[PDB]
Amino acid sequence: HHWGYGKHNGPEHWHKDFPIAKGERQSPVDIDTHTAKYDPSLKPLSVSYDQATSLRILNNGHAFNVEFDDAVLKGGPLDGTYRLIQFHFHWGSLDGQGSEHTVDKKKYAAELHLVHWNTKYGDFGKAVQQPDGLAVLGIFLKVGSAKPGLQKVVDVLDSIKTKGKSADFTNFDPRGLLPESLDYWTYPGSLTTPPLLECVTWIVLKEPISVSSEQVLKFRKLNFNGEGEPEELMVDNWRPAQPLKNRQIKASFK
Ligand SMILES: COc1cccc(CN2CCc3cc(OS(N)(=O)=O)c(OC)cc3C2)c1
Ligand SMILES: [Zn+2]
Ligand SMILES: [Zn+2]
Repeated sequence: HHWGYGKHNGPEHWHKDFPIAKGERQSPVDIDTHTAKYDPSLKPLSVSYDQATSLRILNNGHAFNVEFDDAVLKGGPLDGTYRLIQFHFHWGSLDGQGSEHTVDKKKYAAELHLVHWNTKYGDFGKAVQQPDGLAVLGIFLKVGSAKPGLQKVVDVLDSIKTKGKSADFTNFDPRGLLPESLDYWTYPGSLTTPPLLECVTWIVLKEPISVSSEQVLKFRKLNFNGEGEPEELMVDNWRPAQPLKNRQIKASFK
């Protein structure tokens, strides 16, 4: 019985193996624009991805991720430097849902997560045990014009349809996944999948990227299951918004 997104192993069940699921700084959250506070101490985000070295893409039975040779994220709300280790997405069974964070309860079609670990901890495994161990950059996807920087990703999905499948994915530039503006919201939170560790500074961009219906449809062709098994379509791999508790969401923009 391995965690998943289904009726019998989904987000409502996770707390039984991972009690921190009911913790004080869980993610994602709804971003309420009536209450999110502008904060002048917040610097512009520094995204330095020109030296990013992608390695492979893998269907892990939950999502797909692109792994990097650990590119740096710094500035913004962060002290010191964070290394890019991987990215992945969460998405829906229809365009009207799929994101993890929401904005005034609005769900986007998907959400991109660029995962970075704090270099002061030496490696990812040590970083996740610290409250400031990770910085995840979250970017909403809406349906509109195609995002050319995403094309390499969606085109490769046919070759990694089922759990365990991987493909070479060298020379992918994550800079092609960013919107124009780096205006952001930020709050202290957690990983949104088991083990749900409370080790993340969340940085969620205000501006969504536009992807085409054709592109996002390709996400929905992936399988949760392995080859030669009952077909379980990979859709709705998102955790709902969690209690904000005693936290404050700050905005970098007025
Ligand atoms: C330990 O080195 C790794 C290198 C590449 C991929 C991984 C797997 N892991 C990294 C961090 C992470 C973190 C995640 O939490 S999230 N949604 O970004 O808050 C996650 O949920 C979908 C998945 C993963 C995948 C580990
Ligand atoms: Zn798994
Ligand atoms: Zn994620």
